[PDB]
Parts: sequence; structure tokens; C-alpha cells
Amino acid sequence: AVSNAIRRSRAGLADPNRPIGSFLFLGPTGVGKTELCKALANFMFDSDEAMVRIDMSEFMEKHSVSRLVGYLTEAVRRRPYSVILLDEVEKAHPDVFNILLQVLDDGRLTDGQGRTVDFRNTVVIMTSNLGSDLIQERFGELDYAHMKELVLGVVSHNFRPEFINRIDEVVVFHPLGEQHIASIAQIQLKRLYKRLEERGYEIHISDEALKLLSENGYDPVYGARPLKRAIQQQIENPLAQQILSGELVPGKVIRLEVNEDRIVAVQ
Amino acid sequence: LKKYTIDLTERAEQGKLDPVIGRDEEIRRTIQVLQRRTKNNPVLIGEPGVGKTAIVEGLAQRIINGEVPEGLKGRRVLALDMGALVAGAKYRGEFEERLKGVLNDLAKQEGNVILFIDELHTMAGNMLKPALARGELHCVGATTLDEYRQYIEKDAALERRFQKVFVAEPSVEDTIAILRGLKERYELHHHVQITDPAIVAAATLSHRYIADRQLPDKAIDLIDEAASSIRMQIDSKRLLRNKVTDAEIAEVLARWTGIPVSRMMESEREKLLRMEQELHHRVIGQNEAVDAVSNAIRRSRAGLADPNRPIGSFLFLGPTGVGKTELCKALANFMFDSDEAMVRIDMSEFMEKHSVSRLVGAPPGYVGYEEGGYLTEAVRRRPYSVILLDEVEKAHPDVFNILLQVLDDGRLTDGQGRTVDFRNTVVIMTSNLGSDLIQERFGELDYAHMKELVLGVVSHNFRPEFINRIDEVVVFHPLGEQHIASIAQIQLKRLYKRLEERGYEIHISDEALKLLSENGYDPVYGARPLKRAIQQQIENPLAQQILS
Amino acid sequence: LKKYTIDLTERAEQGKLDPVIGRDEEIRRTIQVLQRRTKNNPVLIGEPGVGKTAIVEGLAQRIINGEVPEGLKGRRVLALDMGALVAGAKYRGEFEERLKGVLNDLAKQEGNVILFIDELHTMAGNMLKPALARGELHCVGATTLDEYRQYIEKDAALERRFQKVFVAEPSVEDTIAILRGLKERYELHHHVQITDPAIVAAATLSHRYIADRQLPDKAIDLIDEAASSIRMQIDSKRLLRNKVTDAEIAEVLARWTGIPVSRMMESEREKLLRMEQELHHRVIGQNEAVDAVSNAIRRSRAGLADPNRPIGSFLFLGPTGVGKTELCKALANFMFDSDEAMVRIDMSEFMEKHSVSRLVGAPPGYVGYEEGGYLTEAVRRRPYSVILLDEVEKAHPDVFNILLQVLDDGRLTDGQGRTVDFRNTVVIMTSNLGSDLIQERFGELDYAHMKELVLGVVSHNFRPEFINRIDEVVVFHPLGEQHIASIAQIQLKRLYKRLEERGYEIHISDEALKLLSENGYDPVYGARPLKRAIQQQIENPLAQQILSGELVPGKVIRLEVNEDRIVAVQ
Amino acid sequence: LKKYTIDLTERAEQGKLDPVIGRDEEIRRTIQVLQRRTKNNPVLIGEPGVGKTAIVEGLAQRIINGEVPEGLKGRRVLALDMGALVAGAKYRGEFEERLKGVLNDLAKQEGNVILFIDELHTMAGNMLKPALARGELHCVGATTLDEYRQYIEKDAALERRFQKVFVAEPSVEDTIAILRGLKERYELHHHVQITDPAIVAAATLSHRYIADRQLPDKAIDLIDEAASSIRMQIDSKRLLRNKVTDAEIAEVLARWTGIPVSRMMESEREKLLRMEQELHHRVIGQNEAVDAVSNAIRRSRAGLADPNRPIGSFLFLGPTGVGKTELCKALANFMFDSDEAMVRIDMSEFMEKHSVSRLVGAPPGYVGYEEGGYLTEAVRRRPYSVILLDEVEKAHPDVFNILLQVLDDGRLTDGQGRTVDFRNTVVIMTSNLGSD
Ligand SMILES: Nc1ncnc2c1ncn2[C@@H]1O[C@H](COP(=O)(O)OP(=O)(O)OP(O)(O)=S)[C@@H](O)[C@H]1O
Ligand SMILES: Nc1ncnc2c1ncn2[C@@H]1O[C@H](COP(=O)(O)OP(=O)(O)OP(O)(O)=S)[C@@H](O)[C@H]1O
Ligand SMILES: Nc1ncnc2c1ncn2[C@@H]1O[C@H](COP(=O)(O)OP(=O)(O)OP(O)(O)=S)[C@@H](O)[C@H]1O
Ligand SMILES: Nc1ncnc2c1ncn2[C@@H]1O[C@H](COP(=O)(O)OP(=O)(O)OP(O)(O)=S)[C@@H](O)[C@H]1O
Ligand SMILES: Nc1ncnc2c1ncn2[C@@H]1O[C@H](COP(=O)(O)OP(=O)(O)O)[C@@H](O)[C@H]1O
Ligand SMILES: Nc1ncnc2c1ncn2[C@@H]1O[C@H](COP(=O)(O)OP(=O)(O)O)[C@@H](O)[C@H]1O
Repeated sequence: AVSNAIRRSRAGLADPNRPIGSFLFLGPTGVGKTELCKALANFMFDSDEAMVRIDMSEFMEKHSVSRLVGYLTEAVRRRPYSVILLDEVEKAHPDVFNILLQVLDDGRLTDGQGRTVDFRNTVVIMTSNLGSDLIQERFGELDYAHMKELVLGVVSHNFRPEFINRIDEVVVFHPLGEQHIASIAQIQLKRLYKRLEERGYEIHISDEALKLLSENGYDPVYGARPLKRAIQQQIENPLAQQILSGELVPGKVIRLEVNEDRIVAVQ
Repeated sequence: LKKYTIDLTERAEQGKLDPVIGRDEEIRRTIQVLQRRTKNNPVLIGEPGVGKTAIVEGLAQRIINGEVPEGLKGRRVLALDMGALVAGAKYRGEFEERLKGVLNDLAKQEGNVILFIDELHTMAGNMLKPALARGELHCVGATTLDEYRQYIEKDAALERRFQKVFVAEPSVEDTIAILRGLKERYELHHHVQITDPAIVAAATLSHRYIADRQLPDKAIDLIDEAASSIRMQIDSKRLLRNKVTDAEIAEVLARWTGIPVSRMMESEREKLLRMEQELHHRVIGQNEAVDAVSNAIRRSRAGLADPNRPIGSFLFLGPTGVGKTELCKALANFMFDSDEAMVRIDMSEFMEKHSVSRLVGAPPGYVGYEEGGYLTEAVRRRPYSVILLDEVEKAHPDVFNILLQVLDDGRLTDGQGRTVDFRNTVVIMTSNLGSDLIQERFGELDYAHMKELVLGVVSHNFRPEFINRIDEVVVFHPLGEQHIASIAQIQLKRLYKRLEERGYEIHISDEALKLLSENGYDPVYGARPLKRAIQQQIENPLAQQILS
Repeated sequence: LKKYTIDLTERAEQGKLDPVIGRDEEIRRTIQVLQRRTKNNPVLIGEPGVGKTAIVEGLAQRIINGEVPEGLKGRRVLALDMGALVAGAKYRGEFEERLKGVLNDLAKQEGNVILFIDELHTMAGNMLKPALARGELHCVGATTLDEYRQYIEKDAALERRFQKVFVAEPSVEDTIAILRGLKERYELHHHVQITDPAIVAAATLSHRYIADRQLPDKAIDLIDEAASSIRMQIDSKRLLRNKVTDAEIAEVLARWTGIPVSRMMESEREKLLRMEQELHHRVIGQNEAVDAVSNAIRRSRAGLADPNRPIGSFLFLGPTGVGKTELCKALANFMFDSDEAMVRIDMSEFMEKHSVSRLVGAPPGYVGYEEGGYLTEAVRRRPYSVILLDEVEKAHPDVFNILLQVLDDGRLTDGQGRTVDFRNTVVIMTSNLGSDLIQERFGELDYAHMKELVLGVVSHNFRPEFINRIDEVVVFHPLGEQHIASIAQIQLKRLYKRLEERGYEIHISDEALKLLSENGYDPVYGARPLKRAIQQQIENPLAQQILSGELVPGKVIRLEVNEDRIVAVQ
Repeated sequence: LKKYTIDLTERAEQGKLDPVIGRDEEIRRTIQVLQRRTKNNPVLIGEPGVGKTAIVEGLAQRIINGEVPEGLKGRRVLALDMGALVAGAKYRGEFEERLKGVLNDLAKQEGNVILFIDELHTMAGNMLKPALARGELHCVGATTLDEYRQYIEKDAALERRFQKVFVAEPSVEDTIAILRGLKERYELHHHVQITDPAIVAAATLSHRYIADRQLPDKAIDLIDEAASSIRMQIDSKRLLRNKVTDAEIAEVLARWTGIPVSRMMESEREKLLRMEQELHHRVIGQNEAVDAVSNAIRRSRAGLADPNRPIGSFLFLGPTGVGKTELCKALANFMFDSDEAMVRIDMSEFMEKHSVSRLVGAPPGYVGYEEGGYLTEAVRRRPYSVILLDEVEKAHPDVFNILLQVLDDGRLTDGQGRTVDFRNTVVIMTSNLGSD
């Protein structure tokens, strides 16, 4: 139900005199909050130059609009048929929403563009992905009993309810938790520890860095850097206490042992 | 003139130059800066096609007919073969290669020769300022204002010789006089007959819609295109019409501007008959009452308004969801001929008294100068627009006069450098302070009784100095319940685009209009959640089986 | 023609071409445009390095081995005279006689000759314009992508006769398959055995660490240059290694880029296992952990941090005089053996409304355009550096808005318009925020008992998650008297070497080093008043006594205590 | 063609090349890039003066001496001159037949000629691009780090063919070893005795006082110029030096950057102890100011000054009319013999945030970028000066930060990017703050 409006606006079903939607999209900081436009190099035109993403959270002053309005004819006009993004458009005033009130529809941009801006064959998307406070994940494995519960509590803190009932696709994934941040970000567990896949080598990890601390140092702000701060003490040179520089002979298996949170990886 | 002897005055004595008329207000400068002692090189500056032929190229036709001043007597206007004998080699370097072979003879002519324009912004000019620095080189030039201002900066080998003849376009009436002595060259070439009301349609009707060619340029080729549509009409392989009309001109004018004959071939009084009928193609109605504000723009053609004021000065009071968006665009659809004449600005921005310079413009030096204002830069962009000032009453309780100079003296000055003119505007003000009470009855025979409680209550944020400068306080006619059923079907048009694409018939008999009668006409909240009386019970389960 | 232009199929007949493995689509596509009626001339365009000549070198082995379809079997692939058409043709019309002679010798080759005009943008041009128009010339071009757009792309009738064939660069999975086929030519030239560990690790490693060449060309010349270093091994004066390995491929990448992927032959046990022991020689204090700047260079010496963000992103917050900028000169001295071997961007003239172009470069066509930017050129030139951003809060917020891109993406595009890998650099941002919250709270302050209480720069000048994009916000504690009494000594050993370079020996009785540490200690100002009390209680009488001839060189000078003073005597 | 036998290996055979020392890991990389079958073309890249022309002259001295691998033994390093290939190539296609006539008889040796295009970025030279890729010419380029950027990096199909074998600027300890192996070329051209104190103290003194140059080009020059000064004093009219000593190096730097370490022993050291008498001849009163100024000038002349910071950085707080900018005019009259020899900057002229762009200059791409700013330019010109930041009482942190680096570590960079060292200057800041 995210490309459902493509079955409802690109064909045209679900009352097209509307914005797309800015209710809750809860997420973890870095790995599934803003990443879901980096993994969209696989859909229709292969446009990796669609980078228009805006934080629109605490903009109360009237002096933050004069940067979007010289590189407009360097990236989008050589290849017109593309994807065009916008996400996290959540809490602003009509000082900046005055441009963005006819960008909900109408396709063709007349602010300083003026021409045929063929957004009926390009895409116009708005989402609001406020998953920061008042409800969060922990690490990435829970059930689906926390889908939609806060209407005036998570996104619409001090703004009108006519900004949160004009959404077609009132959808979200889970606030999963508790076990899985080294597996949604398995890029620094799988890929980095089959790094020496040759020379007869294989890096096996202990259950201390797998199931022991898989839950402990939970902070709801940082996420990805304490993965590289609670397991920052075993990767290359604490591994190179007995592996590198003279002990490259095969016939032994790489392992970690029962110690405290910093281990010398002896073989 | 040993190599060639190309003569403009010989082309005048043989009649190869076109017969010229008018343009004697600006031959009385071209000559006055030509027969002088110094500064003897005129340059005709304007838009491309203003009449640079009409002044210079007829002067050779004026020499042999003797009405030129003395001193200019016995002067032959010459030219070069510049356009075919600037060159002579194979490769580059031919910008001014063989100029010296044909510039040395001009010194010997002893104050008789006058060399032609030859597009003197293309002569740049490696040899010209060597040739012109003595001043004996006696010439005429002509270049457009984009190719006169951008071209040179401080050349005292050029501006020492050139005089600023900023030539201008004639008016509406003047270019009609040009075509009377120009229809004698089109009676022989196209072999047609040209009449007197036929030549007025080229000038005065293209004056409002066509601007890409100046006034004695667009009125000449519009004539000669119909005269080139005659043998296209006679000899398309019974239909012999060499007498052209204004209908032949208004044909090819409709194929050129983009707009058809349907809003072109009428007087403004003749479309005024169906003005309300074109108003009420998209206006919810109440045509027994709301034709007062229809008469105000109808009062705007005679001219008994203030000439130091815009066209209109009103108040547009009523509820929301009624015509706050609908009535304002339809005033621009008729006179202002546009769907983007809209300057909707909500005046809830005046929470600070420093926000006078944001809709108008910051001073030079203060932040907010590189982008200008809001109620100025859009009017700088569109000086031919209605202006719509949403929710006036939330101006600062100490600060106003944001809208008084626009109405009293008619003009307004932003903080940029140029005064903004508001003379071709109509102000539309929606200061809803006491008319948000549509829930009362108040509307069975009269619609002003809703307004009578406002004039006792709106004036604490208003002033007596402001309500004088707006003539007719026009009340919004309400959105009745039966009146939704006329103007709600224009939202459905994308599915109307869809239903003819699939060959199916889902056309109704009283099954989809009962939810279209739940948009507007509200007691408590408004039409923003009333729009969701449609999507959650029809659009989900009925037409999700249409892409499958 | 055949006397002059290089016959590429007759080079392939002798096997004098490199075996083009892969690229099956771009040879099919360049055939599918070669057998057309109108507009039948390809141009293999793409980045320089990707195989635009190796397509047509591989088409000429697809032709003589019959793997071409019918209709192009037995077709000769010919090059063009690469500047031998424009060789000693002094006389007017000799180049037109040479080019018509090698055009009219294709019209009497019936259309059985494919011209491979390599580097098409060096072309002439009007003389090929008729023969390309009528399909008589079956040309094949190979311009680059930038050389095929900035070199006569339109020019009237010249933007249709050539049909573009885009040669995209291989992936890493393709390039390993590229290198398996070519390795029998580098084994047979260097007389080494390139190993299959070393070809998967010459395409993975040169994809990460080479930002100008993420090509198939760049995996080849790690394969080609590791094999030449084995020729350095066995031709210079089981034990004499005949194989290149992934330890020999990486030793070229530690010399090509200069990024230390090599530690299986280093004293990392000696040098990189000095946790603070090499940094405590010059940064006394800051003992929250071992050092937490010798943990990000310890996570990634060969590179085992996240390879999409820099080696270390540190905010060095603290009071004044505590060692924030000295840790960036003791780390730059530890990595590169010189204090000044970092990219020190002081935020001097960084507040302006455009100083951004100072450290990233002017836009194209402006006045300082051809000289690059300060930050960008210093990391293109050496990708493994330390980048000190001193007093980063004293910069404009527009500076951070281009400095977000180096902290998360690890890649900062510049004003010229090229992207620069900061993924191997160490980006340190010293700053002075929270300076009052550390002198007050001597243990009560955590890292987050501060980093939101000071907020008018953390919320307004800093972004909400700009402090999330930096890896470790190290907070510096103020120097107690146990510290300043011990950096009296490392500021005095700096002073003894300043005098042994003049031939004077300076001794200090411990009554006097007790006296500097009393006169140079106040916790608000850190440790600059200590070394200000060295240069006014020690070096100020010493310079007078050295100048006036009162202190002979070669004798010892004992800075002993006098009546409330430090005096120097013989 | 055969108008080109430019043999850099017979210049090394006849002993006409200078001995190169200790770049045995950039030669070993230059060798092993030159020994691979596709694009064996190294490009000794690096800053000017670093030693990258003199790596190919250490290839040529190893090929002719047999310290190379035995697949590189007996090669020929040939220095291709761009100027000699374009000279006289007036007619059309004479350069292309000249370059192809070089490429042809480079191929006749069958890869036994190592071509050396010194200043590679000068390669009119349009057509070597296919032959560079196949390994048909073994082409050691040696271009600088900024001239590769603005010619060869622009030809992105040509910088593929070249492997940058980056030549880093050596340390002081690597320059003393470079200089200990080069002094017999300068002891023999000047007929002098360059002693080892004059080599340890010429890669030390030039490595700290010189910042506009590299490292191996500064120390080597100083000794080249101290020896040509000694031979001048040997000839022109024991007590004379046959011997370049460490004091003769400092005399060559004293009149090249401002002030030496060692010229002081005669009468300047008399008038440095007489400084507070000399400064009180124009600034009476304020002994505590004249003593705090004169101690910093003595701390530098004794070599005792912190070599990273400036010589002295003072704040002159006082009332009006008490001599705060009379001391800075009597200081610059003392050490430069003119009152108007300060880099004096009235700080009251930059009361705005944009006024800090006149002390450092405009950024790249602005007006007045190419002119610098008159604090960093006037200190880059004369590095030993007095900087009077007079009336230093502004309300802008942006304009104050500039002095965060001038006073600590002693550097401040142009808008142009050129870092100007303030470690030899005396920054005085005379404000009016404790006045009442
Ligand atoms: N598909 C391939 N199979 C084998 N070798 C390849 C392939 N693609 C490229 N190469 C090799 O990559 C190296 C350089 O590629 P080139 O094709 O010579 O460069 P380029 O991309 O053609 O740009 P040019 O040559 O200036 S037109 C050569 O050794 C080629 O053989
Ligand atoms: N922890 C330390 N260990 C050794 N020397 C130190 C230490 N802290 C300060 N110093 C000395 O103090 C001088 C100035 O300190 P710096 O660290 O350079 O400045 P800073 O501490 O980074 O703070 P600032 O002024 O905000 S940039 C250095 O040159 C050192 O000599
Ligand atoms: N390793 C070295 N051994 C001996 N002499 C050296 C060494 N490195 C540099 N030199 C000397 O340093 C001086 C200048 O170095 P060069 O290499 O000639 O110039 P460069 O470094 O190539 O810079 P340029 O101007 O861009 S050619 C010469 O006198 C060289 O002999
Ligand atoms: N202590 C002094 N010894 C000698 N001349 C002095 C002294 N103080 C002031 N003068 C004279 O007074 C003038 C110097 O004034 P300045 O010293 O330049 O101003 P200032 O004392 O620095 O304070 P200001 O007004 O804040 S710049 C010159 O004419 C000096 O000759
Ligand atoms: N008063 C006039 N009398 C006769 N012909 C005119 C007159 N004004 C304009 N024209 C016609 O209009 C054209 C004007 O040419 P010109 O304005 O010189 O074009 P440009 O400015 O592009 O050189 C000519 O074809 C000329 O015959
Ligand atoms: N007369 C109308 N014709 C078409 N659509 C309308 C009309 N009035 C309201 N709407 C729809 O109702 C929605 C909300 O209207 P609203 O903003 O309350 O109108 P107003 O601004 O006049 O109060 C709009 O998105 C619009 O599509």
C-alpha cells in the first residue's frame, strides 16, 4: 500500500484533489528511516540523481526558502523522464507551503521553472517519516500489534488535524525491536567477516558478539554508531593480536572466547 | 567604387526600394544628426522590425524627390557588397579581410557618399573603427536595442560618431496609414484587391494578443499572408476571391496567436452579452442577485473610476468553501484571459511588525533584497492581473498602510528600485471577521443581512481611512445544497477520462450523487473532512477491480 | 589503406590481441548497428578505461574465430592511421589526397572493411561526412562520454550518422571474469603465477580504494603491477615467491593510493598496539578510554570500519588549552611522522556567506576555478590523511552543509564537479562548545550531560543529526595540577632541544619544576599559561643571559630557585 | 627521428648527473611500473623541488650501474624534449611525422628505451595516446602535482595511461642524507668545504624558515648559495673561510627571510641588551611594556622562542595617550629602522563580518581574489615583521577567529589557499579596554 496510489493516481481513483500523505512512518535512525530512497535504483528509469529530500521539522522563520529557487539545468533536463523525490514534509507553515500547495497536484511547476515540467510522466511523491520520538524500535524483531495508535501524538504534535486526515495510504511498518540491528545492518557482520575469504581463512564470531550484547546498549538516538562502538574492539587489530604479521600459516580456525566486552582474539 | 557600384539611390530611381510613407517625425532627426559637422552617423535603435527600412531606406527615395535639406543635395547613399565580399579565402580570418579594398574610395568622395547600415553590430568591426576614427567615413547605421546596449560599452571610436536615435513603434492608428500606400505593391504581386476595413484588422485586433512583432511589422505580414492565402484558396487543386476582407485577416490571426475566432471576432460589448453566461459556466450562480459586481467591471470600460487608482476596489465577504476560490479565477478568465492570474496570499504572516518588507520588499542592505516582495514581484511579473488579498484582517494591530498607497495614488513602491504600477489591477479582499456564520438562515430573500452584523463588528481591526477606498462590499452568495449538484461533477473528470478507456459502463441511476451532496454547506467543521465522504466508501471497493 | 592502417583482424590472426572475455551485449549491439541500412556506424562511448577499444579488439577476434554472425564473417576490421594520415603531409591537399585514397580504397573493398576509427573526436570529418551518410563507410568510433559530447557532437550533419553504443564499466563481479581471461597474458609476460585470490582482490580492492578509476582497467594494473613486483623479487639481489597473492595486490594499493592495506609485514604489534603510549608522549591526559582516536585507526588500518564513511569522524569538544588541537598533531605525527602532515583547515574566513568555495572550489568558469579547493585537492592528492577542522563552530552553517557529505557519504563533490573519496581520511573537528560545562562538572559531566544543554549552537548552528553523523564526540577534560606538572616536562624537553641545538645544557632542580607547575596552573585557561610561564620565567632570563655572555655554552645550566624566582647559574 | 638521441643514461655514464640518494621506494615503484605489459608509464608526481626529475636521474644512474633488476639491466633512459619536437615544425604534419618518427624508432629497440618526458603536461603531443596504452613506449613522465591537474587530468583518456608514482617531499632527516651525498658536487664546483654542521643546519633552518619551497630544494640551495658566497669571499678583496660552516648558512637565510639564528655576536647583541634603553628613547614610562616587548625580541634572537607560535603576541591594554601604539612604532623603529615598518592594521576599519575578507583576501571566484589580503600578503612578502592590530576592539567573532591561528601555531591562509606563516612575526594588539 505505498504504490497503491499509483493504482489510484497514475490511473486515477482515490479523489486526486488531495496531497499524498503525511501521517506516521515510524523508523530507526539511519537504517530504514531515510534509506528507503537509496534502495530505489530498481523501478522504472534507473535514476540515482533523484536526491531531493528535505527535513521540514522545526522551520518557523521566514528565511529558509531561498536555496531551492546554479545547478537546475545540470541534472534533470538532459534526462527528463525520471523519478523525483520528496519525503519528511511534516511541520511547516504556509510561508514555505505556499509553493508546495500546488505541488500536491497539477504536475507542471510555475515558480521559477515556467516550462512544461512533465511530472505526470515523472513522479510527485510526498511522505512524512517522523519516527524519532514518542515511540521507537529497539533493534528489529517484534510483532504487528503496534500499527496505528497515535493520531495527535506522533506527527501532529501542534498542527491541525486537517493535515493528518488528508492521507490516502495510512500505512507503516512495525516498531520492531530487541534483537536484530546487527542483522538489518548485517553489512558489518557478514560482509566484513568474510573479508579474508581467501588464503584459507574464515572469521568466526562468538555468541558474545552475537547473542550476548544483541540487546544491551539500547539508545533511541544513535543506532548505527554504537553498533560500531560496542563491537568496536574486535575487528582488525584486536583480531591482529595473533593473526597478522608472521602468523599467516594455515591449519587453524579463527574464534573468539569467553572474556569481557573487549576480547583479544587468540587462535 | 572600382570593384562594384551598389547604389541605394539607384534602387530608389528604379523603384526596387519599397514605396515608403509616414515616418517623417524621425527623419527630422536622422538627417539632423546626419548632415552635421561631427557626430555624422545615426543608429536606429528599437525592436527588430520597427521601421529601420521606413526611415533609412526611404531616404534614398527622398533624395531624388527633393524634400531633403540643402547640404544633403547631390548626396548619393551608397552601400557595399557586405554579405558576399567580406571574404575571399577558404579558412577563417575573413571577418574584415577585404574591407580595405572598398573603404579607400569613400575618403575620395568628398562629403557625398553615405554608406548603408549593413548590420553595423556585425561590423566586431576590426576595420570599422580604423575606418571611422577620422570621421570622414560618412554613414548611416541601425541596430536593435539588444544589439545596441549589449554591443558596446565606452568606445570613443564609436559613440564619438553615433547619436542615440531610439526609434519607437508607431501606435495603433499609424500602422493603418502605412498599409494604404502599401496595398499598391500587393495589387500587382498577388494580383488581389485590398479594402479599407480589411487593413484595420491587422493592426487593432492583433494589438491586444500579438506582441512578438512591432506595430508596423505585424500589421504588414498579416495583410500579406491573407494575400498569400488567396491563390491558396483560389487554386487549391467557383472560389475566386481576390477581394480580401477582415475575415481573411482574422482567420490567419486566429491560426497564429493560439486562441480561436470564438473569443476574438466580437466587440467587447458583444462578448459582454454572454459574459455572465461565461461567468456561470463555472460560477454556482444566484444570477438574480450577484450581477452587481458583474456591473462593476462593466463600469470599467467608460472610465468614470479614479484614474489614480486600479480598475477595482472591493470586499469579498462570506463563508469559506463557497466561491473563495471559484469566483476570483472567473473574474480573471474573462478580462485577464488566464488561469494563472492568482496571487493568493494569506495575511497571517503579520505576526511581527517587521513583516511589512516581506510582501513588499526589504531595504537595500537588509536581508530580503535579492528576491524582492510577494505582492510586488508577482505584480512585477503580472501587471495585467487581478489581485486577491486573502484574509486582510490579520494585519498587525499597530501596522497597516500596506494597502493604502495601492488604492489612493494607485502606485506602490517596493524595496528594489522601480515603482510597481497597479493601474491594471482589481483588488479582492477576504477579511473574514464576522461572516463565518453560514449556519444561520439569513439567505431566503436577502443576502446582505449576513453582512449587517459585520459592519458593526469588523471595524475594530479596520479603520475609517480604508473602507472609503473600496466602493462595493459584495457579499458571497452562499453555497446551497441543491447547487452542489451543478459544480461537483468537474472533480470526477479523471475517472471520466478513465471510463471511456476500458469499454465499460458504470453510469449511474442515483447511486453516486448522494455522496456528492456532502461537500460544502457545513455546520461545524468545513469542507476539508467533508471531501472524505467519497473516498472511503466508493473509491476503495468498487473500482479496485478495474486494474485487475 | 591496407599499406598503412593497422589491420586489426590480421593482428588477431596472429593472436597479437588481448583476449576479450565478457562484453557479449556490447559486441552484439555494435554488430546490430554495423549491419544496418542507414546510420550504420557505432561509437563505443563510455568512461575512459572501460573497454571501448577492447570491444573492437574483441570484435576482431569474434570475426576471425567465426563467432560473428553470417554477413560479417571474413570482414576485415581495420583501424585508421592514428595521425599517420596527418604525418608528413606538408603540401596543400595532401591530407585530402590521403583521406580520399583511404576512402576510395574502401569503396573498392565492396563494404567488407570495418574502419575502427579509435578516438573519433580527433577527426577530415567533412571528408567522411559523405561516406558515413550513404552507408558506404562501416565505421566504428570510440570516443569517451565527455570526449563524445564536447568534441563535435552536433555540427549539422554529424549527429545522426553515428549511433551511440554505451560501454558501461563492469561491476566487480564482471571484472573478476575480465581478469581471469587476461591473466594468461600477464602470467606469460612476467613469468609469475597470478593467483585466483589475487584476481578477486584486485577487482574488489581497486573498486573501493580507487575513486578516479573504478574501471576494469584499474583491476588490471594491480594485477599487472603486483606481477612486476614479483619480477622485482626474483630478478634482484618455495622461498623465492613466484605467485602474486592478495597480500601482493594490496601492497600495490598501499603504494598507488597510499592507504595502508599491508599490516602482515609491519610492526603493528609494536606501533599500532600503542594504545595511548605513543599519544601520551604528546597528549598527556584525555584518558576516558585508551584514546578513542587510536581506536578508529585501530579498527581500520587496512580498512575494517564501515567503507562508506571516513576512518574517524571526531568532534573534539573541550575547554581551551586542553589538547584538542594537540591530539590532531599527535595523531598526524603518529600516522605520518610529522605534525604538519594533516589537512589543517582552520575556520579562518569560514563564516562568510560563501567561504564554502574556498575549501571545495570555485564554480566552473570563475576566477579561482582552475586551482581547485583546499580540502578537496588535498584529499584527491592523498586519500589517507588527517583532516583537522579547527574551531569548527566558528564557521558558517553553509560550511557544514557541504561537510555533511563527507561525514556520512564519505564523498564530497567539488566546484569543478568531481567526487572525492574521504572514506579513508580521519576528519577531526575541534571546537570550543561546552567549555563552561567541563570546568564546572569534573566527573558529573558525561558526553550527553553537555551535548544538548549547550544548544543554541547544537540546535541552530549544528544540525539535529550532524552530531549523529560524527562518529565519536570526544569531550576533553580540563587539566588538573597532576597533568600540568607533567606537561611542564614535555614542554621543557622541547626547551632543552631548543638549547642543545645551540650547545647549552639545561638542568632544572625539582624545586623549580615545582615552581613552574604552581605558576602555570589555573583550570580555566588550560595549559597555555604553563608554557607562557615557561617563556617568561625560564626563557626570558635565559635569553638575556645567553645574549649578554653570562652563560657559557658547553657548561651545564641549572635552573635553581632563588627568592621567589627561577634563576640560571653555572 | 635520428635528430633525437638524447641519452640520459650516457649523461649518467659520463658522470654528468648528480648522485641521487635514498628514494629507493619511488625508484623501485618507478621500475616496477616500467616493467608491465600494458601502460608501463609512471608519472613521478609531487610538489616542485621534491626530487622527481632526480628520480629518473637515479634510474639512469642505476641502469648504468647495475643496481636495477636484471630485466631492466642495460636499458636506455632518453629524455624526450617537447621543445625540440615542436621547434621548426612550421609546416603541416611536420610535428606528427616527427613524433611518429620518434615512436617508430622507439619500437626498433623492442622496448629497450625508457622514454623520459620531463614536464609531461607539455605533451602538442596529441598522438602518443594509443602507444602509451599498449606499452610501446616506456614513458616516465615527471610533472608536478598542480600541472598534472590542469593539463593531464583534463585529458581523462590520457591520465588513464599514466600511473602516478607520487614523490613525497622528504623529511629533514632524509634531506640531510640527501645533502651528505650531494656536497661533493658543491665542494667541487665552488672549491669549498661544506662541513656537516652546515648540512644538519641547512635542512633544519630551511625546513622551518622556508615555507614557500619544498624541503630538498631549500637545504640544497642554501648550501649552494653559502658556497658561492664563501668562494666570493675567498676570491674578492684562517681569517677567511675555505669552509661553509653552520653560521654561513644562517647568513644566507638572514638576508633572504628576515633574521638568522647566528649573526648576532658583535654589536647587535650589544643593542639587544640596550633595547629597553633604545625603546625608552621614544616611549618613556611603561617599563612593564618595554620589558615585555624586549624580552620577546631577546627570546627569539637567542633561539629560545617557541618555533611554532609567533615571536611575541602582546595585548596592549591601557588608557588613551599612554604609548600603546607608540611602543609599536618605537619597536618597528628599533628593529627595522622606520616607524612605518609595521604591518599596521587599524582594527576599527573592519566593524562588519565581511571586513575580515581584506586581511585574508576574497575566496576563489570573487572580486579581489587574485590580490590576496594585506595581512597575509604583507607577511608572506616580509616574514619577519611587526603586526600592529591597532585599536583591537570589535564585536565580531568571525573577524576575531582569524587571530585564533595567527597567535597559536602561527599560520594563516589566503583566500587563494596559500598558508602564510606568522611564526617569525611580532603580533601586537593595542586596545583600550581597561581604560576607566
Ligand atoms: N571485456 C574485456 N575483456 C578483456 N579485457 C578488457 C575488457 N574490457 C577492457 N579490457 C582491457 O582493459 C584495458 C584497457 O581498456 P581499453 O579498452 O584499452 O581502454 P578503453 O576503454 O578502450 O579506452 P580507449 O582504449 O582509449 S578507446 C586493456 O587491457 C583491455 O584489454
Ligand atoms: N594534554 C596536553 N598534553 C600536552 N600538551 C598539551 C596538552 N594540552 C595542551 N597542551 C599544550 O598546550 C598548547 C595549546 O593547546 P592546544 O591543544 O594546541 O589548543 P587546544 O587545547 O586545542 O584548545 P583551543 O585553544 O580551543 S584550539 C599545545 O601547544 C601544547 O603544548
Ligand atoms: N633524492 C635526491 N638525491 C639527490 N639530489 C636530489 C634528490 N632529490 C632532489 N635532489 C636535488 O634537488 C634539486 C631539485 O630537484 P629536481 O628533482 O631537479 O626538481 P624537481 O623535484 O623535479 O621539481 P621540478 O621543478 O618540478 S623538475 C636538484 O639539485 C636535485 O639534484
Ligand atoms: N609613554 C609615552 N612616551 C612617549 N610619547 C608618548 C607616550 N605616550 C604617548 N606619547 C605620545 O602621544 C602620542 C601617542 O599616542 P598613542 O600612544 O598612539 O595613543 P595610545 O596611547 O596608544 O592610545 P589610543 O588613543 O587608544 S591609540 C604620540 O605623539 C607620542 O609621542
Ligand atoms: N512607413 C513605411 N513605409 C513603407 N514600408 C514600411 C514602413 N514601415 C515599415 N515598412 C516595411 O516594414 C519592413 C521594415 O523593415 P525594418 O523595420 O528595417 O526591419 P529590421 O528592423 O528587422 O531591419 C520593411 O519591409 C518595410 O517595407
Ligand atoms: N467549488 C468547488 N469545485 C471543485 N472543488 C471544490 C470546490 N469547493 C471545494 N472543493 C474541494 O474541496 C477541497 C477543500 O476545499 P477548501 O480548501 O475548504 O475550499 P476553500 O479554500 O474555498 O475554503 C479542495 O481540495 C477542493 O478540491
